[PDB]
Amino acid sequence: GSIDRLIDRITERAEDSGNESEGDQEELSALVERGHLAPWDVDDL
Repeated sequence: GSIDRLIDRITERAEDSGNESEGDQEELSALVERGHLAPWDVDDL
């Protein structure tokens, strides 16, 4: 997902702290780019 993770940088603002603040777009995107739904926890990478 070269383009999938691309958003990660566009939404990084979320994982930059957690996600519960701007998790509007990634709400579904993070579901694609990421399957662990733990971009902040990153406990599955």
